[PDB]
Amino acid sequence: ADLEDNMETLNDNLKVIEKADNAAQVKDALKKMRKAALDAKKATPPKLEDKSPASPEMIDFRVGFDELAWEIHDAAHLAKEGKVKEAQAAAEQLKTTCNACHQKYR
Amino acid sequence: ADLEDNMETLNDNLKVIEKADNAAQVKDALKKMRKAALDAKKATPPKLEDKSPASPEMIDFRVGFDELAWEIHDAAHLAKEGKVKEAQAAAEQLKTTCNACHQKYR
Amino acid sequence: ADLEDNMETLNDNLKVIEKADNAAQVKDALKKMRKAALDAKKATPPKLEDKSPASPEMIDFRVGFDELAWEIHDAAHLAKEGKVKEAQAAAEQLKTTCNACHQKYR
Ligand code: HEC
Ligand code: HEC
Ligand code: HEC
Ligand SMILES: [Ca+2]
Ligand SMILES: [Ca+2]
Ligand SMILES: [Ca+2]
Ligand SMILES: [Ca+2]
Ligand SMILES: [Cl-]
Ligand SMILES: [Cl-]
Ligand SMILES: [Cl-]
Ligand SMILES: [Cl-]
Ligand SMILES: [Mn+2]
Repeated sequence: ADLEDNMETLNDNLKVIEKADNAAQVKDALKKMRKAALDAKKATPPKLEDKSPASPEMIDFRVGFDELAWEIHDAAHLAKEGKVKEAQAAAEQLKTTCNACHQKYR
Repeated sequence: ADLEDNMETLNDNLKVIEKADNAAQVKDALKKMRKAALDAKKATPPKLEDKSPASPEMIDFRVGFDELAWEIHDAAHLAKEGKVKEAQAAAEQLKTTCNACHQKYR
Repeated sequence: ADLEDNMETLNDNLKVIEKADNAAQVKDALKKMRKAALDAKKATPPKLEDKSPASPEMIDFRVGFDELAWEIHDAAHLAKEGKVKEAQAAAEQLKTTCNACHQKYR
């Protein structure tokens, strides 16, 4: 899907994790985030439309989602062993990676 | 940033507000809107390129962003109080200011 | 193409028209606008996903692209007969149809 759609998937499930009840809600929301972050790697963001497709900015953009997907996965590990509160805290820390990419390319 | 990017920022965050679930998002989206409104005030829109830079039309254009910035601020205050629906109602009334300027200078 | 992609096409080519220097560039810009308008007619905009597929709002949306396509046609005519200044002038009144649909459905 489109880049804005994948971002809405990231944003909406991050809030689900904030409010979540049990590990299953967290784990399901985190798996949807990981799919969206990988799908986002296929996109060219408007601010980099004019750059060459393998420019250092475009590489920085794409690897930002590898970084995000791995941090998502670390939080999902906490949830799958049942450390729901720690999973939620790890998910809140994802905002730093979100915000780092945004201040460059959003 | 260019007028066009500022307008994308305004439209994109308005849509984020319309779908938002908590006050924190609405607040952060409104703050990005206020930045882009003030930055857009520096631009000369294509329709007014051949008029004096201090023409009544250019003053009207620039004051429209003061108005938009203050209206955004009113909605931000509702979001800061946690009143999600009220801040969403106020953000939706922003369209009247968006529309009014477009009718003249789009 | 999805709705937003066709909108970017409409917007980019209207800007090309505003600053064109030959009737062949205009002619080319208008027909990519026509294709994007007709392709956009196939979409359901997010704010009307809640209405029936042939609701009065969905009809109003689709027929808006017919009115767009016919105004684009009038512009392409003026351009094909060398009036160029009148073509750009016709492309400028396109904007009222852009604005009208956005005010209801964006
Ligand atoms: C780069 C590596 C990014 C990472 C990591 C995240 N986001 Fe993002 N985001 C990015 C861009 C380039 C854009 C602009 C897209 C456009 O076409 O305008 C965005 C946008 C958003 C949005 C707005 C979506 C919309 O409908 O307009 C949201 C709500 C958003 N981003 C949230 C978000 C979250 C919660 C992230 C981490 C969990 C995250 N993003 C990561 C670039 C990047
Ligand atoms: C004048 C005082 C304006 C106000 C208030 C708002 N907008 Fe605007 N907009 C204005 C102009 C002169 C233009 C054309 C220049 C341009 O950027 O193309 C626009 C255009 C837009 C667009 C498309 C622009 C693009 O991407 O190139 C959008 C999506 C848009 N405007 C949205 C928008 C919203 C949601 C507003 C209120 C929150 C708003 N604009 C206010 C002038 C003015
Ligand atoms: C209805 C009949 C429309 C007409 C005619 C035009 N547009 Fe449009 N546009 C429409 C909708 C419902 C939407 C929202 C789509 C969404 O998924 O949110 C849009 C959006 C745009 C945008 C994108 C703004 C953004 O996402 O940042 C642009 C730049 C835009 N529209 C421009 C545009 C122009 C230049 C038009 C006339 C030539 C025009 N639109 C007509 C619906 C309709
Ligand atoms: Ca979108
Ligand atoms: Ca965008
Ligand atoms: Ca958008
Ligand atoms: Ca798209
Ligand atoms: Cl001044
Ligand atoms: Cl001033
Ligand atoms: Cl504010
Ligand atoms: Cl809008
Ligand atoms: Mn105040």
